[PDB]
Amino acid sequence: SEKPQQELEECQNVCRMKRWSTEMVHRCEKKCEEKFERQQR
Repeated sequence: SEKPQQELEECQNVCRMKRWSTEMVHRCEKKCEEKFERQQR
């Protein structure tokens, strides 16, 4: 890749470290993935 995906790995790793149900962990990850892509607003 070209973008600083190094930060994404952190956001994801954190979501998986959450004490919530798989559903909460799933959304979190998918969120950090979409929130990473530019022009998201």
